[PDB]
Amino acid sequence: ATGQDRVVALVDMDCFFVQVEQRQNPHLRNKPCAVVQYKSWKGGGIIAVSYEARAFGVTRSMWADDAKKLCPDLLLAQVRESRGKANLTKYREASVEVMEIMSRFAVIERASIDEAYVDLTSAVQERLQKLQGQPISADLLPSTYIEGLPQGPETVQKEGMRKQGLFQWLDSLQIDNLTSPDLQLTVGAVIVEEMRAAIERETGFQCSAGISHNKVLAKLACGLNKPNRQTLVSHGSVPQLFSQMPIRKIRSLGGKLGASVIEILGIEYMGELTQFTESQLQSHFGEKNGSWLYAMCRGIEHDPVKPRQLPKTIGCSKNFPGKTALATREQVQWWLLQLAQELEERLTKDRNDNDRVATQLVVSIRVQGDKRLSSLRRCCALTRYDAHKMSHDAFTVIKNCNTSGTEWSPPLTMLFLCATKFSAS
DNA sequence: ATTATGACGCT
DNA sequence: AGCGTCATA
Repeated sequence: ATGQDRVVALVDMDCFFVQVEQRQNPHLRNKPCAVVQYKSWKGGGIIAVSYEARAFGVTRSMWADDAKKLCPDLLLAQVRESRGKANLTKYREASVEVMEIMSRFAVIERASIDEAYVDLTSAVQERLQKLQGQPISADLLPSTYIEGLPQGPETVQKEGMRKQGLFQWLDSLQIDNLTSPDLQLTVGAVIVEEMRAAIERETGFQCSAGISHNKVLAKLACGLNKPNRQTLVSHGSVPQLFSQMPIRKIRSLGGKLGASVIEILGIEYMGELTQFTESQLQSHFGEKNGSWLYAMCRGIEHDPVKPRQLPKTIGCSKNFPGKTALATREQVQWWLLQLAQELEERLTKDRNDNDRVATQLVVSIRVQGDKRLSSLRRCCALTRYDAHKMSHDAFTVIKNCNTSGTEWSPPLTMLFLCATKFSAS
């Protein structure tokens, strides 16, 4: 297998939280704007940045006071705050709208609130059967980029480059110089064009997509041309694409594994991995990672698009950084309640909409001076969707953690509640 | 003082 | 059951 068996798309809503605020407030449209939460500490922390604002150098995880220095005209939208914490309901609801529309076209895996994987293999077959011996016009692919094209001999403008590359691709399909998987990708891209058109018409939200044979290539493809554009990445484009592609760019290699691959093997780019035998890769990085790397540097990935549109867990948390770390038993109880109260509302909605019930409650807390996200995880049975019950049980489970008092030590930097193990209802 | 959520793999 | 990795709004 050349890993050309499937057609897979990754769709990413461009600066999704910004878009949601821009649809609601027309004033923010087509302007440098960012979404922040909690204005009191340094203007608030930016979590979403429009493309107009990015040009000024405004980035995520930046303090709003700092972003205003780069972009004096930056407009800000504030995350809804409920019970003393961030409330993301508006963005979760908008996300559902998008997911439902995507559902009509093909089978979808929800990757995050803003992005989803699409398995288009069956859909492209139908289209290939439905439309037989029919040439694919350039007009059907108005925002599609073919990676690696144009090649050889109005290039100076970006849109000129796009069309010329598209024409070369199409002419080669037309002529029969392009393989059946290349045709499958193209039809896949046609469908993604329509899916994206349906999303914008019906929600007003724009998005970018990558089309390829697996999830990793599709995701890489998606980021090549943004915003509001889609990029086809063929099996043939992979060698040139990987040759100058930093290892950290590939999904799952952005962390410690990727760094160890670079450090151990002494390589910079993804394509350099082809030198090494599978056994060599497995020896260094383990059987599972080795096998995965051997195939992936050749553009082959087998992870399936899971038929899942609903989150597997439902959770809420609040950090209590630095001085605000919780020191009294009463403080700890109160926030657990606030956390439990938001959770109950979300769980009941979930039950009515999605015909399922969570059976387990997980408590995660973090203590002062700990590098790790979570210092401790602990679980209890979840039998009633009741805030007072859930909050009280959560406390019962973690009360032993306290070193000595009714003071609590070490002070809590984080409280986390997660509903898990859903069952059909 | 990146904040709040996620999905997984390992053991 | 509990911990660590990776990811993005």
